Amino acid sequence: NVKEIDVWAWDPSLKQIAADYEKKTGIKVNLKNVGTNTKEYTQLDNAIEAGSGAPDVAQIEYYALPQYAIKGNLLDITDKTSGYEDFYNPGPWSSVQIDGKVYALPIDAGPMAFFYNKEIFDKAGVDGEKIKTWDDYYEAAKKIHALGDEYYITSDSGDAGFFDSMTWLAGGKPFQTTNNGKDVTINLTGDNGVKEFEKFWQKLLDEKLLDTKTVGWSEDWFKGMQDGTIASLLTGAWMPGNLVNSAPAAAGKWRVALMPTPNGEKANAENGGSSLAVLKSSPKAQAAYDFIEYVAHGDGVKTHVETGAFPADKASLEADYFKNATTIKNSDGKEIDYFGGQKYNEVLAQASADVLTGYQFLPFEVKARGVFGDYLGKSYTGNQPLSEGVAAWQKALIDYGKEQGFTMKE
Ligand SMILES: OC[C@H]1O[C@@H](OC[C@H]2O[C@@H](O)[C@H](O)[C@@H](O)[C@H]2O)[C@H](O)[C@@H](O)[C@H]1O
Repeated sequence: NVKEIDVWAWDPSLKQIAADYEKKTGIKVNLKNVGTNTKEYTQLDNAIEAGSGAPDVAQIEYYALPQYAIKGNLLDITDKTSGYEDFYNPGPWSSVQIDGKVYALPIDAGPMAFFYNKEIFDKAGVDGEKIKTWDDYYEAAKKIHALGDEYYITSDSGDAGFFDSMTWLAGGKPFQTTNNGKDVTINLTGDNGVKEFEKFWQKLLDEKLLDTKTVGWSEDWFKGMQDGTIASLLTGAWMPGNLVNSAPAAAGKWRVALMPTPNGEKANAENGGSSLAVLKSSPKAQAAYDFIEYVAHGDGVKTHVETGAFPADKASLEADYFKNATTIKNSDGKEIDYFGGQKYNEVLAQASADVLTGYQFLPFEVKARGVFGDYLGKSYTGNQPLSEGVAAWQKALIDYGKEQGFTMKE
């Protein structure tokens, strides 16, 4: 009797894929973007608490899945997924499993890449294809800002996910969980990758080379990408779909290169990457699962790549529509040549191959990333050393873990 489901998600391809699902099945998909990352999670937490108003399906990033799964908020879908290890790439598949059970299906992955506005870089005297090391990026940042006081190599108003990703990139692993999830060590204040990232970003902050006012996912963020005042992004491989749909005016001016690394070594991290989960509260579990399967495993997979997301599955990596992609279909189906003809998935596939293994999320990343700004904000809007904020963040996370029943060590 189910003729409609409710979905919360911000991935820009989901509107098209949901419309395609409606055409195929006759099931109405009531899709809402209720906020990006932590803004969505606040709303999901509120609906979970209230016992009412949750969607049947939500977009939940890999880093957030442990907290939701451990608390019993996601439906165990293990019995639907027999052959899925063979379908999905290993990182995404590992990330949807908590304590032996599958709680979501991967929909995209976020190996990082350096997206840059070639027009702005060239005008500033920077070769965006020659940014191999973090020092190269620092030197580029000075040249970009020399264009004028409003021009910055990128923006960072104080984002936890970026901090965590750059720690990973630099070889760090400040979070460890063992013993079926009961024993957690946090050593942000000692981890060498954290230290290396802090030293790098602290210099750019100190020299006022970053836009610390613009908040990610706001309109001014996309305006900056259009007008050149946010000249580049060190971010996940999902960015193309967002550039195409939300920064269309700069189409043709941007390019993709591999992430710069601390010393030019081959290394990468992931930033973001998402799954779709059925909420445990859903009275429409079968229809919710059927929708997720279409998006994440069936014909939605190809649509997702063609509309600018990076795949979570093995076959897409070998598919012609991935490897030989140049133009990206926007939300209206029009082919947009955002990267000026670049075979951008040649770079993104290499970016994925370069990701360092072994990194782990905390079992409470929704909490951890939600409070990052409480401890670190003054490092981005003020003079507080990053290292001081990180120490205060670690103490808060240890205390929270203990209060929630984890055995916490440093
Ligand atoms: O296409 C949208 C993608 O959105 C990503 O989520 C946003 C991203 O924001 C960053 O500022 C942050 O550092 C990072 O941790 C993420 O929260 C999703 O991760 C991605 O899968 C796409 O849906």
